[PDB]
Formats: sequence, structure tokens, C-alpha cells
Amino acid sequence: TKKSREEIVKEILGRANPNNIPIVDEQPVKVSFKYSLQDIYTADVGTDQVELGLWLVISWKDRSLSWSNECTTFNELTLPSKYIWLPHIEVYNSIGKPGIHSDQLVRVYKDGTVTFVPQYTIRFSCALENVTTEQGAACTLKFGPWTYDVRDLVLDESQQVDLTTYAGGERFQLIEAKQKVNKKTYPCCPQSFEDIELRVTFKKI
Amino acid sequence: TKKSREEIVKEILGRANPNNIPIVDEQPVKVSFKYSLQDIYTADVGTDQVELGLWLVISWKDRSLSWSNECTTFNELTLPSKYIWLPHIEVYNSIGKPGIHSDQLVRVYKDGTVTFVPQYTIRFSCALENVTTEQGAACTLKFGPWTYDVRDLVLDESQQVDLTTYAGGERFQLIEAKQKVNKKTYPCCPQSFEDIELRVTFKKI
Amino acid sequence: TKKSREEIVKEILGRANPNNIPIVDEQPVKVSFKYSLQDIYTADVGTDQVELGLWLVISWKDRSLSWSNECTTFNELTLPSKYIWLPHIEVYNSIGKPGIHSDQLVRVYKDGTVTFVPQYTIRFSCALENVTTEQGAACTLKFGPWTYDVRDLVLDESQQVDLTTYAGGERFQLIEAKQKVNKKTYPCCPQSFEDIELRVTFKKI
Amino acid sequence: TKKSREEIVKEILGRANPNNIPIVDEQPVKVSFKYSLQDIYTADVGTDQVELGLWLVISWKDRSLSWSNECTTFNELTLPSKYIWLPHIEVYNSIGKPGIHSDQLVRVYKDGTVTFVPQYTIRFSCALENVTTEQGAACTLKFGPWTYDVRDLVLDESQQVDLTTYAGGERFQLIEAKQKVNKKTYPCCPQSFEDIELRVTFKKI
Amino acid sequence: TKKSREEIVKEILGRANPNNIPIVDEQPVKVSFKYSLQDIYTADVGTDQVELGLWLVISWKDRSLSWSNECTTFNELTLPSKYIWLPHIEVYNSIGKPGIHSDQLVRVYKDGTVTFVPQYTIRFSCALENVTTEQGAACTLKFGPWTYDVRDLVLDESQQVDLTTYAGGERFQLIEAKQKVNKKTYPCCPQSFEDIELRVTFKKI
Amino acid sequence: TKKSREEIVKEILGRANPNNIPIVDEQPVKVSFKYSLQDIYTADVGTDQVELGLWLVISWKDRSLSWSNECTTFNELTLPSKYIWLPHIEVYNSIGKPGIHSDQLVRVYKDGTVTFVPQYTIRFSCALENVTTEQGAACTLKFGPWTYDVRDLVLDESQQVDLTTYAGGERFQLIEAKQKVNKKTYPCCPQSFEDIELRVTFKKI
Amino acid sequence: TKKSREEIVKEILGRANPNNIPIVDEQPVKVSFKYSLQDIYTADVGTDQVELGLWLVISWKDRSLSWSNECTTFNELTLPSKYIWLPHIEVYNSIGKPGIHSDQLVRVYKDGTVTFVPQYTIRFSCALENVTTEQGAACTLKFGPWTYDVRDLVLDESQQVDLTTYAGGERFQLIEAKQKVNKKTYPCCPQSFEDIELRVTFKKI
Amino acid sequence: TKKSREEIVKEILGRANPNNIPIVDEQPVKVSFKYSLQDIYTADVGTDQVELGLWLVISWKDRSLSWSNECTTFNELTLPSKYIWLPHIEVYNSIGKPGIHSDQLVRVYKDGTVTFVPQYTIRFSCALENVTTEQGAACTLKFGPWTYDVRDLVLDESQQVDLTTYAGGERFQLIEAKQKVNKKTYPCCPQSFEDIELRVTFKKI
Amino acid sequence: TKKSREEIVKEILGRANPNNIPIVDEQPVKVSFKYSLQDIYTADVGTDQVELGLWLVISWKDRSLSWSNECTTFNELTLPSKYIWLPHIEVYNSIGKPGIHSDQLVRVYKDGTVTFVPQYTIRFSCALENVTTEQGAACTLKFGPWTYDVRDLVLDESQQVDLTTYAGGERFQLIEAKQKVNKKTYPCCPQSFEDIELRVTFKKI
Repeated sequence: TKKSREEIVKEILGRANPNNIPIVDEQPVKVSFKYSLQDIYTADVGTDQVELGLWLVISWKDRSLSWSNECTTFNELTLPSKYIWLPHIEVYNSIGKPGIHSDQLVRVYKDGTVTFVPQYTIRFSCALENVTTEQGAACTLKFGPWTYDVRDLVLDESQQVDLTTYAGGERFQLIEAKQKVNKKTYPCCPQSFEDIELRVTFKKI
Repeated sequence: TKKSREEIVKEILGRANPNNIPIVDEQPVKVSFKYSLQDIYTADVGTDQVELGLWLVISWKDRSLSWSNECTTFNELTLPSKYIWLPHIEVYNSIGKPGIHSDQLVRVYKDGTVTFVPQYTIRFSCALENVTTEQGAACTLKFGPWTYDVRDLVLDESQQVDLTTYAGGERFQLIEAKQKVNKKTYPCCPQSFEDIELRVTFKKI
Repeated sequence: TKKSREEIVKEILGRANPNNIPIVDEQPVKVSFKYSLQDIYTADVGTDQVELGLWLVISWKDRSLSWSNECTTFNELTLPSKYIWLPHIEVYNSIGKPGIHSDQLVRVYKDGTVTFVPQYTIRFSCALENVTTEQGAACTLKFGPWTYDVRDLVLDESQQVDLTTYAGGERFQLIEAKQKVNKKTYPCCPQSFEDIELRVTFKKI
Repeated sequence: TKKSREEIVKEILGRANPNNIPIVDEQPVKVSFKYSLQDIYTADVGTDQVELGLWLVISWKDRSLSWSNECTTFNELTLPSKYIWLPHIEVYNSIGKPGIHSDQLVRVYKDGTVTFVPQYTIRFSCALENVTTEQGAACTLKFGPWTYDVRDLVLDESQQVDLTTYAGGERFQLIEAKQKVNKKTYPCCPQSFEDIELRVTFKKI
Repeated sequence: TKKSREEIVKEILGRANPNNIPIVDEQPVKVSFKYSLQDIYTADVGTDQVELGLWLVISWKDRSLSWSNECTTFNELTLPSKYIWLPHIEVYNSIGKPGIHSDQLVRVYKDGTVTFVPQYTIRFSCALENVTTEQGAACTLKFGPWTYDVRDLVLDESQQVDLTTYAGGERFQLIEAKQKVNKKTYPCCPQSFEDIELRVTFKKI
Repeated sequence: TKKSREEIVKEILGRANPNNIPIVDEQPVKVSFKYSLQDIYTADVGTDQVELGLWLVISWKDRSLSWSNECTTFNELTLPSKYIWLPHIEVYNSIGKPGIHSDQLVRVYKDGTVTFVPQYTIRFSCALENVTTEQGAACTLKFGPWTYDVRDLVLDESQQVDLTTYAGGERFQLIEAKQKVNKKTYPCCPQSFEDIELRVTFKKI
Repeated sequence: TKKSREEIVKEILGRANPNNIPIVDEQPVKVSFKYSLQDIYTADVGTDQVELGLWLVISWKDRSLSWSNECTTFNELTLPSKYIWLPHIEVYNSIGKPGIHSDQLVRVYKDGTVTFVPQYTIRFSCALENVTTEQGAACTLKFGPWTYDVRDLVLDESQQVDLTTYAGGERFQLIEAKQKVNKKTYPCCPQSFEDIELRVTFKKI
Repeated sequence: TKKSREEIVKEILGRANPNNIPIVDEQPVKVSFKYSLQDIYTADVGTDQVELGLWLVISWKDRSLSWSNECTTFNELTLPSKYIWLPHIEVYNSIGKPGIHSDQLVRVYKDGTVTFVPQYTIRFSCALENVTTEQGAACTLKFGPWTYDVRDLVLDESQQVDLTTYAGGERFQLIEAKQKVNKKTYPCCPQSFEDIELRVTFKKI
Repeated sequence: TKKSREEIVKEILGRANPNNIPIVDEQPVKVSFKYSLQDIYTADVGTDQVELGLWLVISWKDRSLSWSNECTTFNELTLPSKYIWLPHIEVYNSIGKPGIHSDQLVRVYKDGTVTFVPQYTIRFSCALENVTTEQGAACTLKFGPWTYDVRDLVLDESQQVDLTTYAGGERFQLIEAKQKVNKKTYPCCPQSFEDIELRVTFKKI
């Protein structure tokens, strides 16, 4: 459509950079992570797995170069996620491969900021037992870079959990959704690793 | 981010080596294998298959070249598993293709040591019968290079099995997890092959 | 710790390269230089020397070879500066040998990029006179490879000077810090040499 | 298709065993034999041969090794008969080589049990005379291992003969089909040999 | 590791040949096929499908060139199946895509002989009915090149079926496993096609 | 690509055989024929011709020789139809030369079986009259070897006609598609000839 | 194997043509379609989906060039389906992605004719209701090029449906299988599209 | 001929795969089956056997790997059926071994789809009685994987039967050809098996 | 003209290779496919066929040998398509043979990459109905190797569809052009086949 926009895409995609961390100076890359819990689709007592429909908000800043003098033009362009590098964030205890609800498209900004929000259905281990009871049940899943240590990737969160999107007539009510950031160590490695633990406590309406 | 780190990745990835065993001298490659049994998710009586959530610790040393004089820099870099060669270790009797819980990221070290730990959900043949009984039930699965003989790949293990990670409120209790290394022969080939037999004995709490 | 990381270090350090410029093709090595002026510790009227606490950001790309197929592993490793070749950048007019605040550690990246940032206390010639006056005083020191001509080493700078780190309650206020790159010639040699002139203008609060 | 299934085939086929009787302990191999008489296609008065369309149910247990821990996976795999050893059972008095209606595929089970059912058209000696008469005619053919004595192979049968499959509008009606097991001796050898004598008595409708 | 081995791989892989049948003279390629029935994992009455865990032994000779004078060196090398051409052998009546238990690795020999054994879980059509009965049930599946006629590919089998590997405590007992080679014709084509019919007869213990 | 595959093609193509029926023994060649009626594209009232988009499944077995010992290799290879002999099957009453939708490629199998499926648009004589009426209209076209008598070529069919592929929103609805095999005689020759009569009865939706 | 064959493959594959319709003159490509209904594996009342095991015979003629003078050589070569262009024929109402029973191999002939027959398991919408009743139930699925209009692709069928292959002891009996070609129009496009409607009427035995 | 084509064959044949079901994930292989009834060559009253000249269209998808970047090249290659795995589909009640009219060549496509169409002459049991009468006679033969259950192989059909190819002056007229898919169970096995029942009803002209 | 160029052509054409897939190692050939929809020339309501003027971008890599040391010379040479092997890609549902707008010339590169772009006019089945309406109409045609399965040929696409070339004053407006890659199975064959489905949705301006 717009020629101005067209040059933007081409310049960044063609000339700008291959998979590599563009930032030479000592700076780790921080990725903000937010969860919007859309719905708790199902619970399996025998399996002890629960399914969550979530969208993950991920934001990071990449270094981009401005070759052509930027003029008032197309500020944000949308591109497929494949085009650019994305973070490794994954659920530590997912029973199965997560499925993707939405297309992989990411908006990029001139400053270099990128916003990618996938929609996912994830199945993770959690005992459903006592969902019916008033107390309800609690489940926790931790998300975080598999490979990256705290040094390489720093995870940050704005708030606890986004309930607002939550479906009004979901099978299960949400007593409370929390996303607490924590740093933890593994026997594999001396480096600290940061993950966000999403603890959802819910019960049947 | 850090320019110093950036050169490291590029040098190893771009210039350093294609899929090939870099070691010319007569040295087999040893891969240490460790299992952290996260949880026994499910048992299927009709199917006679059991599902395990495990993460596999795999360590090996690859030969790398240091072109640029290494200065105090980024000691370990994380890269996707696709970038580098990984071992063939697979479960001998998996009913289905294993699924991958975590992203494929591997930490590499200047010495050339590489640590890759995938998280897996594996379904393997095992009769659930008498899980309820006090004696419990025993299952065994052997892991080992499919193609590689003992000559090419040597498998080593530090300890029996890592129970500590095991989920506290798992459906099944772990009576004992063992990883014994054994060498075995097949009618196909005169070469000895080494596999680690993971024998888990568990019962319902 | 991580075996994967361990191989990385060993491969680059042991096999990869001795002090030599790994780059055969006609390419000069560019080193980006940045100054973070931490503080102006002291001024000596009689001596006419001033002391600066700075950290120097230095980035360069070295050619590294990837022998073992890189897998997702330790992306950046940290090593002592002694291990790898570092640039000669020195202050042209330092009254005394600079002292080193921080350990000599440099992060290296797979791409081969290396980031080394030393912290230094440097004493250089500059007349303190009229520090008290509103106009303040100006000092200049030039940094650049002693031996290397522009051909061999090219110096680049991202920005003027990093004030942000500057101590809030420093004895002297910073009117402006600038790092301008300049190329200059010496009677010794017909080759052009590039240095970054750090001109700081400061006064007592 | 399924990776899990794929390993199964390969393991048994590649590594598991060559033509050899895997059973070291003193155990003869018993093969159950059953006949499903599909139809009596034709009778030749001059030739005195009769043609039967039958499928032979053959079951035996072979010893298999489970290397990889069996997980819930592909329980039964189908493979060509050529892949595994089959019994020698043949009709003692076949006028001509039997033809094979169906592909040679055999289902194998983890326990090691194998079920192979070929469909055959067999021509054997039998006088057609008096087919038209009410009494009808009787024919007998014996099936049994040619080489194997009772010691090596034991033959067993569940029932007399399977009439149900028999074509409704066959040229000849089945007065009675019987499969009696008998052990017999031959002048060649002192060992007893077991065969199943299939005696069919039929007449034209 | 060994340099000698390293050259071997590179020479065959890099220089030796693309997907093409290297044999110019009039020679069909024969592929020996063997089945090791690991276990009959499951039976589905409603589905009328049975699952087999098998490993398939496949052997063939490819023409290779020896450039460098072969010295006493690494006789057999292991490589991924993707690297070299493999035969099309597939189950004629598989309900679903077979899954692969083991990694795709194949051992190659200097003579050019190649041994590839995949482990598979295969689901094929077969009526489970009367498994409980003493007679048991019979199933047949035929394996053979889909495309290749007898002219192009010839299939051979050493023995009937490998029971030895069969799991001792499998859900189903193996009455007999057979692999008979047969040549058959299809209305599509005048050429004869060869397949191995694997007929397994099994029952519940 | 694969060297192993490469030899296969070359051996069969170069050495294996010229246009000639490779089968010396007394065996006619049977060709299975199946029709997948993709769509009835058009009807011409004046012309009284109808157009069918069909793909023809043709299978036959050719005798191939295996020179090089077949190892586990490329089971089925694809080659152009020109390379190998194909059957003469043609529509008896085609108004015009049939056009070919798909490339002429045929898969061949080691057993010698060949599967060739062309896609065709054929125009044949048939009165469209009363397509609109509820009764609809019937058309018949017979396919069969022009030259070959029943002795030389035998035609076989698995089923009546494959409706499933039929386009959902085709101009004409399919009341019933049948493929009945019939043998017929011509005054030219005393030999019986076999053809498959495809009778399609269709009407406008 | 045969050198003569080898050249054939290479010439057609390497030099002969990329995905493009080789036919410049005004000729549509006709693809004959035939269905061999192997078996009706299952019916799901709740789902209202039925599963069919079919093989599709597809034939088409592609234009090939004969560079080297063809001598008596390898007439038909087998190659992978990926190598050559195949038609888009798909089931209009498939509930799920079809699975492939057989390897994708296609036989090609010198004339350019290609025969490709895949084996498929397809799940399509159809109400099972009243399968038990004597009347039975009817299901219809239409196959045809998704994209191609009648102009581009013409579908033709030889016969109604191939019952012969149908499994003798299938769960469901086949009252009649028909493949009627029909041309239909869609609101999307003014062009006529041709599909083959496969209507199968079956009941439980 | 074409070098590009040549590499294709070699890569798939040599490197790509041995008889094994390449599909690890849980996918059954579906094979479409179509029958093109070329002609009903003969009927034998005494024998009660009928001969059909048919070609069988078989299509299946195999998993292939693309090593070399595919460029516009030879899309479909033809290879002998022996080269690749073919399905076991066989006539349940064939009186004699089917003969093959055509060479076993199969076209393969890059996507992996394979089309194999054999031409066959098949003799199956069927009473000729009352062929002369107006009502005619009906015969049924079922085709389907011998070994494979519905799970492993799924059969699908596009249409009823392809009459079009049917010879115009065949000895017998085709009243209707049908191919209905049905699933059936056998006492041997609890798994469902799918077959295509080809029911042809024909009479003398 | 240039002698240097002249040797290039001769060497590749004369000495380099016949139709054969030059790639011995296990590598499938991938062919990238792109469509540039030039114009929708016509729609035929009665015929239900639509005509597209497209050019097909096809790219693949062939293995070439460099005999003479390559010096700076003619990098890309143009040759007739007949000279080298081209892929089989064809439209599944083309009503008629496609015509060729442009000469068959292909550019080849030293790396072995080949780019061939034919211009075609294709007629495919599609209902024109409701072109006038605002909603417009949708048509789909699938392109893909006829013979080649996914194993042999892998198809890849860079983008959805190239609208830019589209004629400004075409009879029909393009609402959206998409090229989605899909893998599908056919009943003929167990192998997966990949095709690109071109779905164009257009309406009259």
C-alpha cells in the first residue's frame, strides 16, 4: 500500500539484522511478561492436567538502525514472528505442546520496541481435586526462558494477573490469579534464572 | 546487548563448524546422562502405557576453536539446540513421540562443554497392574543412542535418579528410581551398545 | 557448572587462537569506545592534574571458529581479559599509570563480539584554575590506540558522554562531557591515527 | 506415522533376532491351528482333485526382548511374514502348490504372540464320486509340520472347523467339517509327528 | 573425535552422492526385511485397529566410491537417516501414520552395506474379536515398497518373525508370527510387486 | 539427493528393461482400474457430449531385477511415465483427445508394483437431455485396452466408483457412479476383451 | 543400479521442469480419478463422522522432453511425489486432515503419463444413524480440485467404485459404492467446477 | 538425462529411507483406493470364477525429507514399485494369484504423495449363473489390507466405480459397479479392519 | 560471445549430468514456489472454468561440479528449460492443458541454484457465480508435484501471493490472493504430499 511503509519493512527485514543479539554493550535484554487469563477450559481428574486459554504479552527492545532519515511515516509495522527473534519463554510443566490460537504477528516500533502477543492453550500439570469445594484448588506453572539465565534475560512484570478479559460464563470461577516473579537456581548451573510463577486459584462456580 | 558476547556467538556459529565430529584423534564422545523425574502424570490400564514428565540432563564436550584471543568475556552463551549437534539418545520403548516441555536452548561453555536439558513427557510401555497394591509396580525404559555403538558414544551417569524435584503431591509415590548403565548387544551388530535403564518403581500414594 | 558451558570455554581458549589478528581478509578492526564518567574525584592546583573515575566501554568483534555444532547453550561466557587480546587504547596525557577499579573480565559472545569494560582512575594533565568561577574549566584528554594507525584500528563512538552514571553528590558538577572522534597525524608517521577526545567541562557545585 | 510405533518395528526387526528358535529352555513351540473353510470351489472327477478356499489361523509365541522400556505405545504391529519365522505347516496331499489369496502380513504382539492368517486355495486329492448322492462324499487332508516332530512343534486346535464364514451360495453344501488332531508315526523316524486331519464331508446342494 | 573417522563421513556425505540410484548396471536393489515384534500394545474393538510395537530391520547395499585409499580406519559410521536414501517400505493398511520410537540413525559400512532399524508403533486394521477365545485371532499386514515394482526393488527375508524380543509380560500372547514374502499384482500396473505379509496370530494370555 | 536412491533409478532405468513384457511364464498382466470422479464439468446439448474430470488409478506389477543387494533404501521412486511402459486403457467413445491435468509421474515399488494416476478431462458422447428432470440422465463410457485381449491384459476393479473426491458444489449432482467390469466380444476378433463400463447417473442439483 | 535408468531420472528431474504446467497449447489437464474403497473402519454417532480407508488412483499426463535419444531402457521410473507436481484433489467435507497410509511414490512413464496412488484414511461428515437398519445409511463426499475450475482441470472416471478390494470381514457391509462425476457452480466463481461425488451406502453386516 | 532430476532420485532412494513408516506422530496412513473396471474377460460356470481386468488407483502420502534446497526442478519422478513401500491391499477371495498387466512403476511427488496404479487380471469366486437372464448376476469382492487394521491403515474412496474406461464391446454389460467402503471385524482380532467391497452387477449383452 | 561463458555452458551441459537427482546424501529437494497473479482473464459461467494469467516462480538447487577452476567469469547463464531437469508441479484441477506465455529459459547459478519462471494461462474449475455480488467469489487450485511425495520434494513459499504485478484495469478486482502450503494424503499412497493451495477471491470491479 504505502510506499513509505514498504521501505520501512524492507530496510529492517532485508538489511537490518540476522538472529543475533544486536546489543554489544553490557546490557541484558529484559522482557516484560504479562498474562491475560482468558479462560480455564477444562480439568481432567484422571490426567491431573488443566487447560488454560491465555494470551501472553511479551515486550522487548531490540536495537535497530535507521538508515534512511526517518520522516513522518508508518510508525509501527506488523510482521510475522518468524521474521524476528523471539524469546524462549516456555511453561516449565506443560503436559503437551502448547497450541497457538492466533497468528504469529508482532508489532514493531521505530524505537525498536516489539510487542508480541500469542494466544495459547496450554495443558499443565495440576490436581483438580477439590475444585467443587469452597476452598477451591490451586495450581502453579512457571514461565521463563529455558536456556537464558538471569544475566542474559531479565523478566519483568507490571501487575499480578489480568482477570478482566476472563470469560464471564466460564466453567470455573477465578478466586485469584497471581504472577509473581522469582529467581531460582538449578543444579545444572550456578547462574540464577528468573521465571514468573503463575499461580491461579479457581473453583467451579 | 554486549558486543563482546555477540562476537562469541557469531564466531562459533558462523566460522566454527558444521555437523561433523570435530574430534580427529581417537576419542569417543562421552555423554553424561541424568534423569530428573518430575512426575508420573498418568497410567493407562487398557493401554498399558505410563506417562513420565522428566527432564534429561545431557552433557558433552565438543571441540571448539578460539580464534580471537579470548578476553574476560561472556563465558557461557545460550543458543538454540538446532544450532549445534545433539545426541540421538532416545527411549527404546516409547509408545508415542515424546513431546517437548521446554524450548530447545543449550548453554555452551568456552571449554567446549555443552549442557542441554530438555523437558519431556514420554509415554512408554509398562503395565500399571497392581499399582494400588503395597508392593507397587515396576517399569523400565532404556535410553541410549539409537545408532551409536559404545565405540562412538559412551554414556555415563553420575547418580541413580533425581527424586528431589519430584512433585510432592503427585498421583503416584516413588518407591525408588534408578538409572543403571548397561551395555548390551543386538543381533544386528557385533558392536556393544550402551544404554541407561531407568527403572522406576512406584505406587499410588 | 554446566558441562555445555565448560566445553565452550575450553574450545575457544584451548583450540581457537593465539594473539594474532584472526581476520585474513582486508578488514580493519573497529573498536567502539564509550566513556561513562563516574566522577571527578580530585583536582590538584599545584600538580595541575585531575583525577577521573571512568569506566570504558570497549567493543570489538573477533573471528571465532565453531567446531562443535553449536546447540542451544551458554551464549556468553565470561573470561579474564588476559585470556584474549585487548586493544591498546590509552590516554595520551596521563600523568600516572592508571589504576584498575574492576577485575579484568570480559564477556564474549558466539558471534565473536566481545565486551570489555574496565573501571579506571586516571590522572591526566589539566589546569584546575578557575574551577570556582561560573565559567568553570575545561579539560581534554585523548584516548586512542598508541601503535595502531587508522588503517589497523578504527575507533567509533555511539554518543557524546554518559552523564547518567555520574555521582549525584560529586565534588564537581559536570557542565558538559563530550567525546568527539578525531583523526590526527603525527610527524612520526604518514598514517592517520584516530583518537577520541574526551573534553569535560566542569566546575565546583 | 507414529514415531513410537516406528521404534518398535525397528527394534524388533533390526536388533531382536535372526531365524533361530529364541527359546533356550526346554520348551517346544506349540502352534495353534484353525481352519476357516471359506468355500469348496471346484471338484474334478477325472483329476480326482478338489479345491478348497480356506484361511489358516496360525498362532505361536516367540520370545522377544524389550530393550527400551515399553511405554503405552503401539501394542500390535503388522509386518510382512518374510520378516519373521513362520511354521512349515503344509498339506500332506496337495496336488499342486497352494496359491496365496492374501498378502503375507502378520500381526505381532508385545507378549511375543504372533497371529498369521494366510488365505489359500488348495488342491488336494479326493474322489468327488457320489457328490450328488444324498450321502455325499468325504475327503481328508492332513496338515502338519513337514520336518518338525512332536517334540519340536506341538499342534493344538481350539475347535472342529469354522463353518460360519462358509459362502452361503457355494456350489457344494457342507455336511460337516472336522479338524481332529492326531499324532502319527512314519517309517522314516522314530519320533511322533502331529498333524491336524481336516475331514470335510460335503455334497452338492 | 577421530580425524580418520571424520574424513570418512565428509567424503561420503559431501562428495559421494545425491539421491539417485548409484547402480548403473542392470541390478535391482534388494532390501532384506525382518520384523522384530516387540509387543502388541493394544486392541480396539470398536475401532478394529491393533497396535504393534515393532522394529524393522532393513538392509541394503549402496554403491560408494573410495577416493582416499582406505587405511585401517573407522569401518562403520553412524549417520542420520536423512543423510542417505532409504526405502519406501510402508504398511499397506495402517490406520494412522506410524510413530517413530527411535532416532533415525543408520550404520553404514565400507562395502556400502547399510543397516537401518527404526522402531515403530503402528496401528493397522484388524478385528480383535475372539481374542479371548482359545483359538485366538489372526491379523495380517503387508509391508512393501509403495512405488517400487519387483523390478526396481526386491524384498528378501531371512526368517519368519523374531519372537525372542517379545515382551514377557505382554497383554497378548503370541501364538505365531510369520513373515511370508509374496509377489502380487495390482490393477494399476502390469509389474509384479513384492511385499512381506506379516501375519500375527495372538490371544490374551 | 540421496546416493542410495540415485543408484536405484539408474539401475532400473538404465540396465533393467526396454519396452517388452518382462514376464516369460504364462501370466497375463492384470491392471486394476479405479475411477475417482472429480467433477462433471459441462454438458453440451447440441453436441451431446459431456465432460468429466476424473483421475484414473492404474496399478500393475512389472518384473524387475534386483542386481545390487537391496539394503534399507529408497523403497519407492518416482519417475516420468515415459520412462516405463504404461497400459493402453482408453475411453471407447471419447469425442476428443483427452487432456492431461497432471504431470505424468508414476511411483514404482521394489516389488515391481507401479502406481500411475493421471488426471484427465474427457469428453464423451452422452445425451444431456432431461438433466433437469428428477429422474436425471444416464451416461456410460467404457474403458479398456484397445489392442489387448482378455488373454493379454486382465482388468480388475476394487469398487464401484469413488464419489468422495467429487466436488461439493459441482454443477451436477451425482445420483450414482458405477464401474462394472464386463467382458465383451467384437466381430474383429474371437478373443474376449475386458472393459470397465463407467455408468454415471447425474442430474442438475 | 542400472546406469541407463539413472540417466533417465536425472534428466527428467534435473533438466526437465519446475512446477509449471508444461502444456502451452490450449489443453486443460484431465485427471482420471478412481476410488478403491478398502474398508469402512469406523463410525462415530456422537461425532457423526465416518472413517474410510481408500486408495485413490490418479492419472494424468505431463509433457516431458526427450533429450537423449531414448533407447530400449527403463520405461517407468518411480520417484517421490514431492519431485513432481500433483493435483489438488481433496475431500470437500473432511472433518480432519487425511492421513497417508502409503509412501508418496509415483510411477512415471516415458509418454509422460503418471500414476500416483495414495492410500488414505479419511474422516468425513456423515450421520451413522440407522446403520443397523436393513435400509442402511448413505453418505456422500465429493472430491475435486479445490482451486481448479473445469477449465483448468477436468476430472474423469472409468467406473462407479472398486468393491473388489473391500475387506471381506469389514465391520460394515457395502450395499453400493458409486462415483458419479458432476459439475457444479459456487457463488464465488462463475466457472464450473467438477468433482466426483462418492456416495457409499453401507450397513452393519 | 537431466542432472537435476538425477540428484532427486538418488537423494530419495539412497539417503531418504528404508522400509519403515516414516511418520512418528500419531497418524495412520490413509490410502485412497479407486477401481477402474476395464473389462469382465471371462466367466467359468463349472469353476464359478470370474475374471476381471482392472487397474487399481492407489494413493498415499509418505514423509520425505528435502535435503538439498529444492529448486524449480523435476517435480515428479517415476520409479519402480520395488524401490518404495507399497500397501498390502489384496482381494479377499481371489481364486488365483493375480497377474500384473503393467510394469510396476510409481510416480512420486515432492510433497511425498505417491500414485501407483497397477493393472491386474483377477480371478475371484462368483457364480455366473443367470448371467443370461435380464436380472443378471451380482458378484462381490472385497479389497483391503490383509494385515493392517483400521488403526494402521485407513482406506478411502472418491467415487463408486469407474465405468468410463470399460470396453465398449465387452462380452458382458455392466449394470452397475459399486465400491462401498466398509469396516468389519474378524474373530482373530478385536481391531476393526476396513475394506472396499467392489460389487459388480453385470450380464451378457 | 564470451569464451569464458562458452566454456561454462558446455561444461555443465556436456559433462555435468543427465536426468538424475545428483544428490546422493539424504536430502530431499525443496522447491520454492511463488505465484505472481498477472490477471484473471476470463470467467465462463456455463463452463464454470476461470482463466488465470500467472507466472510461476520456481527455485531449486541442483548439485553441480566445478571442473575448471572457476575464475571471475559469467556467474549466471541462461539455458533452455529442456536442457535441465524441472519439477513436475502442476495444477490439480486444470480443465485444459496450460499454455505457455514465455519461452522456456532458466537462469542457473554457480552455486547450482536455478530460477525458472514460466508464464502460464491456466483454466481451472471454479464457479463464477456471484462474481457481481459484493461478497465476490472464491476459487481454489492446488499446485504440487504430481508424483513426488513430501519425502522426495518439499515445497516452500516465501509469501501469500504477489498482487503488485496484477493488471490495474483487469476485468476482475482481487479481493485477496493467498498461497497456503498444505500437506495432504491420498488414498493411493501412505506418503504425505505437499501442495500449495492458491485461493483467490475476486469480484468484478
